[PDB]
Amino acid sequence: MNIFEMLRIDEGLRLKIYKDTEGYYTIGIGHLLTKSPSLNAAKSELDKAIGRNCNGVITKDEAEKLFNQDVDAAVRGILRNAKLKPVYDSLDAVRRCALINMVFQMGETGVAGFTNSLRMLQQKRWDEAAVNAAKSRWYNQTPNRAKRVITTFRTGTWDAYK
Ligand SMILES: [Cl-]
Ligand SMILES: [Cl-]
Ligand SMILES: [Kr]
Ligand SMILES: [Kr]
Repeated sequence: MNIFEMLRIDEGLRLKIYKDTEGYYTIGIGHLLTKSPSLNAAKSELDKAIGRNCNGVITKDEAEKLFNQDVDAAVRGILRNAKLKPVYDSLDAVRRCALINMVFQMGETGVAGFTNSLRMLQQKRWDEAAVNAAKSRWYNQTPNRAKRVITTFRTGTWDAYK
C-alpha cells in the first residue's frame, strides 16, 4: 500500500461528472471541479483542466493524470504550511499518508484547524489524537472514511485498508 492506492480506495474512480458527498461537481478520483451548482460551470472547469472539449466525460488516463497532480499538490501544500509541515516531518511513512489523505479531502486549511489532534500526533500520543479527531464534523459526515484514516494514525499500519 501507498498513498495512491489508499486514496483510490477512499475516493473511487468516476469517468463522468458526479456530485461528491457534499453535492459538489467532481470527476475522476475525487477531483473537485467546482463548488458552483451550475453544471455548465463544472463542464467549463473540466475542459479547462483537461485541455479539450470533454463534454463531461474523461478517460481513465486523464483521470489518473488529474490525480497525480492532485496528490502532488497536496504534499506540496503540506510542506509549505507552517502548521502542517512539522507534524508531517515528525511522522513515520504510513502516518504521513493519513495526513496527506485528510489534506486531499478537506484542504490544508481544514486540516490545519485540527490543532489539538495535530499536536498530539506530534507528541506521538496516538490514542489521544484519534479520540480528539473523531469529535469533528468530518467524522460525523464521512464516518467510514474518517475511521479508516484515524485507525491509520492510531496504529501506523494499513490494517484498515486491508
Ligand atoms: Cl463533535
Ligand atoms: Cl465515509
Ligand atoms: Kr489531524
Ligand atoms: Kr487522528
